[PDB]
Amino acid sequence: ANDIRDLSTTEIQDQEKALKEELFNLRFQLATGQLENTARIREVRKAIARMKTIVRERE
RNA sequence: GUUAAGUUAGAAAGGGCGCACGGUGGAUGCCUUGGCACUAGGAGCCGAAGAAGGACGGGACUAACACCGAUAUGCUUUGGG
Ligand SMILES: [Mg+2]
Ligand SMILES: [Mg+2]
Ligand SMILES: [Mg+2]
Ligand SMILES: [Mg+2]
Ligand SMILES: [Mg+2]
Ligand SMILES: [Mg+2]
Ligand SMILES: [Mg+2]
Ligand SMILES: [Mg+2]
Ligand SMILES: [Mg+2]
Ligand SMILES: [Mg+2]
Ligand SMILES: [Mg+2]
Ligand SMILES: [Mg+2]
Repeated sequence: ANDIRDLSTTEIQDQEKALKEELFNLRFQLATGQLENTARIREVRKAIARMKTIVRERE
């Protein structure tokens, strides 16, 4: 969280895009029946949410 | 022994009264999670910066309640523990 604030508000959105891709792939695997650990969904969702929070509060 | 005349018992297809043992049913007793009437203090409005009240959604599994809103069973920060 504090290490997120060290990024230059442009790599932040690259991180957001990468996380969104990972979340979509996780849901694809869960639907197909090939996801081993399901606790990753919450982690990725919360990571995206806090990226968005930090970007918004920087205005 | 037979005959005649006479007298009196017993019986239950079923039923009645008493008792014993069960079933059904939910009274009664005990209990309280919810109510009723007040007292002292606070507060007596919300909305175009979109209200009151809702619909649909968000969980690994999700029919309902509660919580939340595509940042959705939650995000940042300051304190407590
Ligand atoms: Mg008799
Ligand atoms: Mg007979
Ligand atoms: Mg008989
Ligand atoms: Mg009888
Ligand atoms: Mg009788
Ligand atoms: Mg009787
Ligand atoms: Mg009797
Ligand atoms: Mg009974
Ligand atoms: Mg009764
Ligand atoms: Mg009162
Ligand atoms: Mg179900
Ligand atoms: Mg949004």
